[PDB]
Order: sequence, then C-alpha cells, then structure tokens
Amino acid sequence: KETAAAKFERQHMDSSTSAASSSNYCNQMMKSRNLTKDRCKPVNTFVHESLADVQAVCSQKNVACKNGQTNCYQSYSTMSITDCRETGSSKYPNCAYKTTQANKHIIVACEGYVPVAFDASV
Repeated sequence: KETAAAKFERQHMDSSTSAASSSNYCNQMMKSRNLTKDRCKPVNTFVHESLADVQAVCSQKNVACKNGQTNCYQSYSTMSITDCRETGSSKYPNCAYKTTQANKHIIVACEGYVPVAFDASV
C-alpha cells in the first residue's frame, strides 16, 4: 500500500528543478518515479514548485472535477509544469514519452486536506 497523498507526491511533485532541462526529462522521470514498472503510465504531469505551494491549492479556487465531483481546486497562479505523454510507438518494457514544458494553472482533487489526484492543467 501507499496513501493517495503519498502516491500524488510520487507521481506529480518535482520540487528539485525549476523546469524540464531536456526532451529526455519524461523518459527519466517516469522511470525513476516507478511509473513504468509493470506498464507504461500513458499520461502524467510533474509540478516544479514546492510541496507547500502545491498542497496550498486545496484552499484556493473550488471547481468541478472532470468526473463531476466537487472536491477539485484550481491554483490561482500559473506554475511551472512538465506534461509527459507516451509516444505512439512506445511499447512496455521500453516506455517512451514526449516532454512538454509550460507555465499553467493546475487542478487537483483534494481530500482529508491535501491533493490526492491531478485532474488537469489549464
């Protein structure tokens, strides 16, 4: 087991770098965060901000989640984020990702009161 709060941190936090430094960021990070262990996770976003800044989103703008639940929150500010998406030819065990770096608002689901899912960036 792993708590949902802990899994969110593992899948979505990268407070160590201000941005992706190269187009290989996703290949490296998806591997090192255990997101390619038994299958390639198709889509994943890393947030280049402090843990405190991301947890704080849970007390910012309340919005609907994609699934219609009401426990999502949108960050007031843009944050540095890296979107990772599995390439068309990627085949487990050799997972391959496109890296996109941008400054976007994030939307997280919160429960309990901390983030437990990444809903989207805007």
